Amino acid sequence: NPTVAKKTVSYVCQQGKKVKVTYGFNKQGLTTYASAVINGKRVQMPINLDKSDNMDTFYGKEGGYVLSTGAMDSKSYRKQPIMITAPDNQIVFKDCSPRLEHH
Ligand code: NA
Repeated sequence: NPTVAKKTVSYVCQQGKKVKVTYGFNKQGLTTYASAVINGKRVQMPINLDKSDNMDTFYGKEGGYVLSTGAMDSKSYRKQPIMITAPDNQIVFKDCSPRLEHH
């Protein structure tokens, strides 16, 4: 198993939507998957190495839910805004930033 740690981020999205996403991480601090409960079911989206590059990271298969964001690693992951697209190509969580909890 290359996943050795997992970390969770809470987001606030447009249209008052909220989503919590758990990311798996390997020993190098890269990510291995994104997971979120979507319509009361957990959806597991492995990192898509066909689509991901130096600028953009994508999780999920073609035909499924896809999380898209910027560069993701153990340094960056809690600062990156995300979006989640449904299998039918509708954006179901839009313009999601990680929540400020600072006093
Ligand atoms: Na993030």
